[PDB]
Amino acid sequence: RPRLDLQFLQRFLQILKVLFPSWSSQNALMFLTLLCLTLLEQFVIYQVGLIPSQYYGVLGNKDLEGFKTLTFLAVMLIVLNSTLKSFDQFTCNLLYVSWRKDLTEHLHRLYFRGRAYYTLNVLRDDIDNPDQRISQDVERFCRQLSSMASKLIISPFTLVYYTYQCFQSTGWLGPVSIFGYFILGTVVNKTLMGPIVMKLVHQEKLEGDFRFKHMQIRVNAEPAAFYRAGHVEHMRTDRRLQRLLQTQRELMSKELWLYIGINTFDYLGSILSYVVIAIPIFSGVYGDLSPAELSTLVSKNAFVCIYLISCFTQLIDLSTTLSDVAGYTHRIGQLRETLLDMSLDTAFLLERVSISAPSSDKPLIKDLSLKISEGQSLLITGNTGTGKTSLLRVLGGLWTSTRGSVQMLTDFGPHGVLFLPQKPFFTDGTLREQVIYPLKEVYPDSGSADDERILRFLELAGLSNLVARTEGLDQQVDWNWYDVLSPGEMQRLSFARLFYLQPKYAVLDQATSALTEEVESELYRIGQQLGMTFISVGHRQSLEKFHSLVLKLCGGGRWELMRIK
Amino acid sequence: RPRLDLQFLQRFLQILKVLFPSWSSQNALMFLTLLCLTLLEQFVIYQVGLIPSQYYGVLGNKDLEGFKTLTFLAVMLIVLNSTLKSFDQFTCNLLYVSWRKDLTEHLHRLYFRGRAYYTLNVLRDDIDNPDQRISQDVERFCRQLSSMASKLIISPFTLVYYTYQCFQSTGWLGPVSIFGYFILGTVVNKTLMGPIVMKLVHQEKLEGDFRFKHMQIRVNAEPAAFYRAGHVEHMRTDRRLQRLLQTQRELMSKELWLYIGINTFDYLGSILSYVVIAIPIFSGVYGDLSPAELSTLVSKNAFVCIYLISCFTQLIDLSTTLSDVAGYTHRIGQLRETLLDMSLDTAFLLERVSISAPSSDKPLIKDLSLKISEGQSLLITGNTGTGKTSLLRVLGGLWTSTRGSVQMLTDFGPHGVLFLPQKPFFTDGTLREQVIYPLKEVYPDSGSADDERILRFLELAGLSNLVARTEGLDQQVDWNWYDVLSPGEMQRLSFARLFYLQPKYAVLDQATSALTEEVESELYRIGQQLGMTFISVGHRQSLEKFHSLVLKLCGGGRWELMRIK
Ligand SMILES: Nc1ncnc2c1ncn2[C@@H]1O[C@H](COP(=O)(O)OP(=O)(O)OP(=O)(O)O)[C@@H](O)[C@H]1O
Ligand SMILES: Nc1ncnc2c1ncn2[C@@H]1O[C@H](COP(=O)(O)OP(=O)(O)OP(=O)(O)O)[C@@H](O)[C@H]1O
Repeated sequence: RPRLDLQFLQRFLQILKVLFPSWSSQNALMFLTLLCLTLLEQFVIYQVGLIPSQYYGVLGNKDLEGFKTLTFLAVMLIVLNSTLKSFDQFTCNLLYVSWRKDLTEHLHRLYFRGRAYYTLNVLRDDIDNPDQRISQDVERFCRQLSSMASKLIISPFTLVYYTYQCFQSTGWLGPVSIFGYFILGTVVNKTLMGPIVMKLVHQEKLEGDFRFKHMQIRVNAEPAAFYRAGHVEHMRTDRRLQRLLQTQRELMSKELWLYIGINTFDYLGSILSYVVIAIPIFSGVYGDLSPAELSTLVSKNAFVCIYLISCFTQLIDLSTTLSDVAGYTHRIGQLRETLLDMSLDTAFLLERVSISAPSSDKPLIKDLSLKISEGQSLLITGNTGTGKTSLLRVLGGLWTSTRGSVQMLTDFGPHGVLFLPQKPFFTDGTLREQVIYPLKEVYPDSGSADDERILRFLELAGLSNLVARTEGLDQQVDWNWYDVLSPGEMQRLSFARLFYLQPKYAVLDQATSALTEEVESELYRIGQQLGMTFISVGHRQSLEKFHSLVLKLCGGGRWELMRIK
Repeated sequence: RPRLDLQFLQRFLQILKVLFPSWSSQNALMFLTLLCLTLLEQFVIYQVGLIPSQYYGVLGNKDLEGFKTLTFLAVMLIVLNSTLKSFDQFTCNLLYVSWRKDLTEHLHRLYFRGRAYYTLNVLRDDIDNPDQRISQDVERFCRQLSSMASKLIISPFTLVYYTYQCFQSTGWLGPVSIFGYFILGTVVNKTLMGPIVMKLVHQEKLEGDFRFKHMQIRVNAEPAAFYRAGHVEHMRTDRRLQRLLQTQRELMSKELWLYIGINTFDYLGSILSYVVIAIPIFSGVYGDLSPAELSTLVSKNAFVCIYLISCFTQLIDLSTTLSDVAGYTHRIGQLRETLLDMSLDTAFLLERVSISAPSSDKPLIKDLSLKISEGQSLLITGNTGTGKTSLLRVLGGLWTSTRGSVQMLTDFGPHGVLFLPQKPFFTDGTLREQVIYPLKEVYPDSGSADDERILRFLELAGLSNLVARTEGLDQQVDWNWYDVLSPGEMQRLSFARLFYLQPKYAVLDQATSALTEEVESELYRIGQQLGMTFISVGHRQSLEKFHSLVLKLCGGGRWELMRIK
C-alpha cells in the first residue's frame, strides 16, 4: 500500500498545505529567506571560485601590498561564503523546527479533536502507533525534508542557468541527452524506491511497536517487577527488537540497490558528457581540425556539461532522503487521512439500546428504557464482564449503540455531568491540575483568588498528607502519578476531582480500594451533601443505601430494574 | 554535566567496548570489510579520475575502435566505482543495524537485570526516560556514528599519503601549517560543541518526555476520553511540545555557530594553502624566476595541499555529526553507568521492620515480627495509604527496609512463591503467554503436550468466553490487553495465572472488581483446593473466612495481629 504512487502526492501536498498554510506565513517567509540566501551564496561561491584563479597573477610577480588587498578581499569573501552557507544550514534547521511545530500542532488538533485519541488507540488496528506518527515521524519527515530543502530550492535556478550555458556549447543534441539521463535516472529510482517505502513503513511500525513495548515496561514497572519478570520481558522485548532488526537489515538489503542506482548515475554522469560528443568519432559533421577542433572544444564542453550534472546529480543524490520522506508521509498521511474523516434534570434517555462489544456481534445489554432524574443515583451492579461499563461508555460518547437511541439532557462540565473511569486518570501536572483536570485552568474560569475549596476537599477526601508530598501546588511535580500514587488514593484524588467539579449528575464508576463503610460511605456522604446524584457501578453490599435502582445485568442482555429501598 | 570532557571518552570507549566486543566479532569483521572496501575504492576513484584526462587523447584523433576499449574500460570502472561506493554505504548501514543490535541487547541485559526496569522508572529522577535511551538514542547514536564510520576509516590512510605528497612539495613549513590549521580548527569546535551537547541532551529529554506524554494518552485513552479531555490534553501535550520546540529552536541558535566554525574552516582552507606560500612574497628565499619559479610551483603546491585538506576538512565536516554522537553517548553512557552499579514452609521472616515511603522519612509500618507458614494465609487489611502493599514490596525485593531484616525461605517460581500486583500486568503475547507469564515458555518446562490444564483453569476462573475472543491460543493477538480486556477479567486472568503456577504461598493482592461472595469467594475456593496459602490484601467482609490473621495497620506504624476465627 505505501507504494510511491500518484496517491502519495496528495498525501504530500495536503501535508505541504499545512506546512506552508499561505503566503506571508512563518514558514514561507522563512522559505523566501532560504531562496534569497542560496541565490546569494551561488554568486559568492562562483566569486570565491575565481580567487585562486586570480591568485597566480599576484603571486607570479611578488608584490605584497598588491597582495594584501587580495587576501583581505578573499577573507572577507570567505566569511561571506561562510555566513551564507552557515545561514543556509541554519535556516533549514530553523525551517525543520518551524515545520514540525506547524505539522504536529496540526496533528494535535486532529488527534485530540473530539475523541480521536480514543478511537485510534482502542478501536482501530489500521493505524497502529499514532504516538509514533505524531512525535517521531513528524520529526523524522521534517528533518529529512529540511535536509533536501536547501537543494530543492536552488535547483529550479542552477539547472536553468547551466542548461543555457550548455545550449550555447552543444545545442539541440546537448542537454536533452542529459535530460534523457534524468528520465532514465529517475525511472530507475521510482521503480527502486518502491520496496524501500514498503520496507520502511514496516520498519517504522516495528520501531514504534518496540518503543511502545518499552513504555509497557516504563508505565508498568511496578506490576512487572512483582513477577520478577526480568528474564521474561527480556525475551519479550528482544522478540520485539529482533523483528525490528530483521526489517532494518531488510531495508539495507533493499537500499543497497538504491545506493547503486544513485552512484551509477553520479559516476557514469562524469563520463556521459563525453559520449554526447561521440558525434565527431561516429559522424564528424563538423570535422575541421585534429588538434584544435577536437581538443579544447570538448574540454570546453565537458567543462560546462559536467558543470550541469554537478547541479543535476543533486536531485538524485537525495533519492535516499526522498525515499525516507516518502516513507514518512505514508505514515503521517496515513494518519491525518484517518483523522480527517474521524472528525465527521433528567440526566440521560435510553430508548431500546443494544450495546455490544465492538469485535463480537452479541449484545452485552439488549434493551434499555432508561431515564435518570435528580436525586435518583442508580446503581449498575452486575456480573464481571456483562457490560456494566459499556452502558457508561455510550453515555460519554465513547461507543455508539448498534441499535438504539441514546442522548443526554445535560451538558458535560463542572456543574453538568462528570464521569469517573474504572481505572482512573492522572495527567502530568501539579496537584492543582490533577483535581480540576477536565477544566485545565480555574482562575479565568472562577475569578476568585483563594482556592481554599480544594484544600478543603482534599482533607475532606482524606488525602491532605499528599499535599506535603507534592510540596504545595507548585509546577512540575516530576512524578508519574501512577506508580508514586496509590490505587487507594487514586480513587480519593479522583473523588476530590469530582468534589471540586460537583455536577448535577456524577457517572461515578468503581470506587473500590477504599473501606466499604469507613471511607467509601464517607466519600458518598459528600455526594448527598453536595447534591451530586451519582449513577455508580459497584457490586458491594454498602452502596444500596445511597442508590435507588439496582439494574442487574446477569446474562447476555438483561434488564432487571429493581428500585431497592 | 554533558560537556564533552575527558569523561566522555570513557563513556564512548565503554560503549565501543561492547559495539566491538573483541576481534573476529560480527562487527569487527564487518569493519575490516569496511576498511578494505574504502581502500579499494580510493584506488578506483583515482583510477577513474584519470579516465577524463586520457579521454582527450583518443577523442583528439577520432579512432572509434580504439575508443570503444576506453568506454568499456570506463563503464567497467564506473560499475566498479559504484559497487565499491554503494557497498561502502551499505556496509555502514549494515554496521548501523549490527551496532544497535549489539548495543540495545547489551542495554537490555542491563535494563532487565534484576529489577533495574523498576528502580529506574519509579525510584530514580536522574535518569528520566530510559525507554528513549534504549530505543531511540541507541538508534540515533548508531546512525550518526555509522554515517561518520566511512570517513573515520579512510582518514587514517588518506591523511598519511597526502602528507607524504605534501612533504615532498613544500617541506618542514608545509603540512604543519595545515596540522596547525587542524589544531586551531578543532579547538574552535571543542569549545563550540560544548553548548550543543548541553542543549542536545536537554533536547533529548524533552523529545523523550513528549513521546512518553503521547503514551500516557495511548495507554490511557479509555480513562481520558471519559473526561472528554481532548481540549485539556491538547494544552497539556502542546505544553510538552512547545518545551521541546523551544529547545530544538535553541539548538539551532547554538548549532549556527558550529556551522560557522566548519564552513569557515572549509572555505578558508581553500585559500590557506596559498598563504603557506607567502614565503616568496614575504621572504623569497628561493627566488629564481618570476614566471616559472612562481607559477606552476604554487600551482603544483595548491594541487597537492588543497588535495590534502580535501581529506582533512572531512574530519571537521562531521563535527556536527560528532556533536550529535557526543550528545547521545552522554545519554547512553548516562544510562549504562547507572545500570552497571545497579547490578551490584515458612514463607517469609520479618525481624523489626520499619518500611517507609522512599521520598519521606516517617515509616509506614514500624516493627514487624512476622512469620508465614503453610496453611496460614494471613490478611493484610487496613487503611487506604497506610502501606498495606509496602509490606509486600520488600517481600518481592522491590524495596528495602530502612531498619530491619527481611528474608524469604522459599524461592520464587511456579510452586514456590508468586506475587500478584495491585494493578495487574499483561504483556504483549498470546493467551497462552498471558497465563504462564513469569515462566515465558512451558513446553521445555513441562514436556507434556496437552495443555488442558489452562483450558480447565480459564473456565474454572470463568473467562473461557475470552478464548473465542482471542481465537484460540495463537500468536500475535494484536491487542493492548488493557483497554480490550476488563478489570473484572484482568483479575480473573491474573487468577488463572496464579492457578496455573500454583505456589506453596501466593502473595495475592486486591482481588477486587469481582463479586464478593459469588466469584471472589469462588476464586479463593480454588486456593484451598490447590493448597495455595494466599497471603492477601483486602478490606472486604468476606475474606476473613479464608484467612487466619488480620494484621491491621491503622496509623503511622501499627502492628495488631489478631488471628480472627
Ligand atoms: N475497547 C474495547 N475494545 C474491544 N473489546 C472491548 C473493549 N472494551 C471491552 N471490550 C470487550 O467487551 C467486554 C465489555 O466489558 P465491560 O467494559 O462491560 O467491563 P466490565 O468488567 O463489565 O466492567 P467493570 O470492570 O467496570 O466492572 C470486555 O470484557 C471485552 O471482552
Ligand atoms: N514507588 C513509589 N515511589 C514513591 N512514593 C511511593 C511509591 N509507592 C508508594 N509511595 C508513597 O507511599 C505510599 C504507600 O502506599 P502503598 O503502596 O502502601 O498503597 P496502599 O494504598 O496502602 O495499598 P493498596 O492500594 O494496595 O491497598 C503511597 O501512598 C505514596 O504516598
